[PDB]
Amino acid sequence: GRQVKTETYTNTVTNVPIDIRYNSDKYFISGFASEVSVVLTGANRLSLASEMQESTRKFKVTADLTDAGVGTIEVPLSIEDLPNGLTAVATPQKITVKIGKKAQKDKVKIVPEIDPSQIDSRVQIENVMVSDKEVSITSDQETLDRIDKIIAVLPTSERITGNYSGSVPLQAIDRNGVVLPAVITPFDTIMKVTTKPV
Amino acid sequence: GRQVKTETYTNTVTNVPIDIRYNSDKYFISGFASEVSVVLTGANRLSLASEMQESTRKFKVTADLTDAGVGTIEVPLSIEDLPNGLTAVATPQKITVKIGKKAQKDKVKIVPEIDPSQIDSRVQIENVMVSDKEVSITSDQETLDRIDKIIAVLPTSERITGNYSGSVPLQAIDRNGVVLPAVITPFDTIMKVTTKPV
Repeated sequence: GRQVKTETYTNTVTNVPIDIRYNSDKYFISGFASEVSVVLTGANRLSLASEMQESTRKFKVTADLTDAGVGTIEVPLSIEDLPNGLTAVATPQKITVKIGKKAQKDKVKIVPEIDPSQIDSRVQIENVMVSDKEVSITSDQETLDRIDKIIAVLPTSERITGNYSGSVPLQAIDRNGVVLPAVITPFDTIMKVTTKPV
Repeated sequence: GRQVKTETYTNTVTNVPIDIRYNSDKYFISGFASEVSVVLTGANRLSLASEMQESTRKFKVTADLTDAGVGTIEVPLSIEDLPNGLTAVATPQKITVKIGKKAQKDKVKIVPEIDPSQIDSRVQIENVMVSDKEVSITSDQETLDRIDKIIAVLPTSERITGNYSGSVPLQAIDRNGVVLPAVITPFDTIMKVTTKPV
């Protein structure tokens, strides 16, 4: 007759990527978290389980930027192809996007970076070679102007115990050393470290 | 008998989101482009067309961070559930991820930001109110320490022509005014602008 309490099940699906629609050849976007969490609710545990599993997942979280122009804006996320009998709420419901005009610039100032913790105590570095001498950077004009140096930083997991040769990622930083939102081509380079034993 | 030139078709699928697997409750990740492009190649134009269309797309680009620990690392992307008779190459093939320990901090220093271009010439701002007085920030400990102020920036598309009331996104910036990779809760706030006509 009145309002009765009923039994339903819930699950928060983590690592849900957003399918953002925009002209990636005219605009460059940044300033949002790549993945979200989706709170699913339903009485059917089986559909809830299959929708939680990436393999048998049918729902998708989308965002449309076609209407918007340049500048920073917040857009609402949409849940598409969600099976019937289920309720879905994205965490967060809206994302903040910085839409800027896609601009590119080439840089030759490629600096290798190695943390003294990665260098062994009984090893002394002689020379550091970087295979790529020129790189292309894609970003908005605002952050592109703020690029000071391109760095070929050694992965945190790697250690210099002697002569090293391996692929190191390339990052675009400003005068203060802040990693700027930019796409570098090539995305990595081969770093060769020559060492002398103390 | 020898090497003969054969006719095949190609299409670069843009706005392809990456399905990154990682413990989002223990680690915080940043420093990569949310979406990639996938170069598809095949003789069957029909399968190529349906795989280009988001609605009937079966392939997915994935990345696994479970093996890796803290620190910056580059991981290879994988193309899963790609239909037979097709070749797929992600652009870029590898992404650079900064894996840090998930840390949170609450801030009360919420500053509203309005660009003088958004303010009308015949209008003068009297008072600016922000509905939220306390916000929670989620990020790595490194960038969390670098947070100076939380800003309630007015969207670029919006204009102050009189008394305004609307949702404005919240951003975490450092002493130099750089938007830092962090998740703010609430993600936005209601900004109320009181105005006097010159």
